[PDB]
Amino acid sequence: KFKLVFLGEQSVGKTSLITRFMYDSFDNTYQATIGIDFLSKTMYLEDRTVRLQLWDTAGQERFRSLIPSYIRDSTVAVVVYDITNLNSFQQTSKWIDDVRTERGSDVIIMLVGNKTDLADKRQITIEEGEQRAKELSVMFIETSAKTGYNVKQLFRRVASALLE
Ligand SMILES: Nc1nc2c(ncn2[C@@H]2O[C@H](COP(=O)(O)OP(=O)(O)O)[C@@H](O)[C@H]2O)c(=O)[nH]1
Ligand SMILES: [Mg+2]
Repeated sequence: KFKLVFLGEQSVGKTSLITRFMYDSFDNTYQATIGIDFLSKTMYLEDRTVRLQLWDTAGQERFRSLIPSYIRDSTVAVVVYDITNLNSFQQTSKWIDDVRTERGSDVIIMLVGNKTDLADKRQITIEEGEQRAKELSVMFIETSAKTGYNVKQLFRRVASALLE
């Protein structure tokens, strides 16, 4: 089962990463997510096809109580932060804890540093993100939904982990 849940503070880029993968497009305008939405996409990898189910969650504190149910049901948790926002990175500990609380070790977690295109506003180094992922035993990658940088690789890697 290939069910991915996207977690992270508001404005880090969860929706944009999903949209970039789904339709290979990006919108600079912000469109806050309401509740939890579901999207599906079949992708290719390792001589086969995999049906991915994506669950985009809203970071607003008022939708918080609806997330645990989705996390429990997901085989992959993509925890996203904004490389230019220190708070968003610090908050990944909250999200990862929520995931572990629901799935323990029976889950694939990918920590994502998004918005790498905003290099002149970077607050978290790539090494700091890599080390945080290593210490928490989760996977790591940096992306830019805006340019598309590493977005397909993000999904390729999580799907590969699932097939393994
Ligand atoms: N520069 C830049 N902006 C981004 C990137 N990803 C998302 N954004 C912008 O950041 C804002 C929030 O994006 P959104 O996908 O709604 O984030 P979400 O709240 O986590 O779902 C929007 O204005 C996006 O256009 C990125 O990689 N680079
Ligand atoms: Mg969103």
